Amino acid sequence: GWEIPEPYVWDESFRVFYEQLDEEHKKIFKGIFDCIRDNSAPNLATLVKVTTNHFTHEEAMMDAAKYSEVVPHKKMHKDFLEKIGGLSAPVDAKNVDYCKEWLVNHIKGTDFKYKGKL
Ligand SMILES: [Cl-]
Ligand SMILES: [Cl-]
Repeated sequence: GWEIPEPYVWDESFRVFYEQLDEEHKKIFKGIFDCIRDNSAPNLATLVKVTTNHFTHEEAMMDAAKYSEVVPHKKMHKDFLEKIGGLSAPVDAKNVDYCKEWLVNHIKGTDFKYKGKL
């Protein structure tokens, strides 16, 4: 899989060139970064909030564009929200690692497929 940033921050290799989606990706990196350093019930819920908002938006753009790989992508999103929606603070190290991995892998292995398509 792709390199997990340490510190856990977005960098330009994750860019999709759709400004609001890129800004959304930057806030999910920051949401996980904050849960790592302050593994609190508010930060977990903020993470769930910013990830649900991003997924609704990215799906709206894929549907508007009639992007034909939207259906497996939506399933990826649904499963992730179900997993982080089911967590409670403090999130254990396995699940923090899962989240760090999932974001990196999701943007470069799946969100990258819509580059120039939305
Ligand atoms: Cl890379
Ligand atoms: Cl095209």
